[PDB]
Amino acid sequence: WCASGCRKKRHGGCSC
Repeated sequence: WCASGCRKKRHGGCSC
């Protein structure tokens, strides 16, 4: 789960 339903990444962050 990421902010604003963003996409997860290998680094662990979220892509928006």
